Amino acid sequence: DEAIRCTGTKDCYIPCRYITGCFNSRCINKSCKCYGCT
Repeated sequence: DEAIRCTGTKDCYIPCRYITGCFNSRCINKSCKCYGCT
């Protein structure tokens, strides 16, 4: 759709691990940001 957003930090892990696959992620302005793998 448009960007990726998150209900909160622990919700963001879902589309991060679904899209990016890797876990290391953060919510900013309700928007997910994955760094990639650790």
